[PDB]
Amino acid sequence: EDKKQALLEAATQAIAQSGIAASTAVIARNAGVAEGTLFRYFATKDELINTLYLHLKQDLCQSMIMELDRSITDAKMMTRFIWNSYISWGLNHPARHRAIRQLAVSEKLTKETEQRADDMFPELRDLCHRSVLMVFMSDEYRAFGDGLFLALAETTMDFAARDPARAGEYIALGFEAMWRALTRE
Amino acid sequence: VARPKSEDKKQALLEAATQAIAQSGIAASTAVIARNAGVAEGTLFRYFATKDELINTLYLHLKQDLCQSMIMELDRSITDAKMMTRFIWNSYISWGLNHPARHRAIRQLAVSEKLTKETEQRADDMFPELRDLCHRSVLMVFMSDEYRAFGDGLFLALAETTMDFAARDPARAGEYIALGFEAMWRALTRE
Repeated sequence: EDKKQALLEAATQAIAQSGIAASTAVIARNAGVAEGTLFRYFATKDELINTLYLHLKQDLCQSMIMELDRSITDAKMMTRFIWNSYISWGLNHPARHRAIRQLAVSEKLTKETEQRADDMFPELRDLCHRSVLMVFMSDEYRAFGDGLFLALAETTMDFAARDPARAGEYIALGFEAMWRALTRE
Repeated sequence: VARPKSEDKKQALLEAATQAIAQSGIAASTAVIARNAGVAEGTLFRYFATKDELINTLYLHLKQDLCQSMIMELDRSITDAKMMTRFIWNSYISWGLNHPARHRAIRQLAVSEKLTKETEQRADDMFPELRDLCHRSVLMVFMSDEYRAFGDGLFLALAETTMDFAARDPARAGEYIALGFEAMWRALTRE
């Protein structure tokens, strides 16, 4: 919390605006702390990237879990709920979505981080191993798979945010498109 | 009359508009654009009475550039709709990699609520083979007038991600392009 949280938040805004390349100087100033302070909460830049990824994924997951209907079991309806909740989170927090999009496809995420991320929402993780095309689960292309998901979700968000009355239609269409692209027949 | 001090600056306006729209988005200022092109905001408007007119002209300018590039490489001997579409994808990707700013500007323009039906038609008519392919292979919903822009949007989002990864990890470029194509094919076409 407080000072570490201020840094996380400053990092979110800087990464969302300037991409994964954002400098700790900007981050630190924006947080209201000297850069030497930043480097005692987060040893390296990569550690910040990993910590911030986990922090954003936790915040995303928090929103999904509160309204998750654990009755439903078929892969298509569950993926649907995750998608709708992702869309809602991103429309609520455009910067957090933009940061997480840069972070997710970053080759800087460690194996431990991904592991940790997947088990914040165990059922969601179970769904991916069973539903997502194997390719988009391979340690080689999982990032690409994530990137395509996030790209289709961002377009959906963009159309829904500018036309709230038809948001429901955009969101449904985006989902069917996403489902066809990334899951198995 | 004396000799005009300089040539028509339309091309220079179109170029500066491409770069500003690609950098700041469709919300780019005409004032910034005119200054980048080396002209008063007033002479911008002598060429484009409105920002709306600029959006439409630039989109057609950019689509014409893209289409020219694809038409040359085209192989009309291919009848298979999926192999045909894979050509368009590879061509589009290759153009976007070679002109990242143009792909980014086109992507902002394509989804603009400001593009007109008429602009859409002229752009489609630039490449009849591609237009006719879309009419028969793109899912009906994404060819409708209500969701046409949304269909372009998703296609561009998958094309952008593909270029992103191919540009950052140029050694696996071929695989990213192929996988992104199969993703796009599944998302937007019939079966």
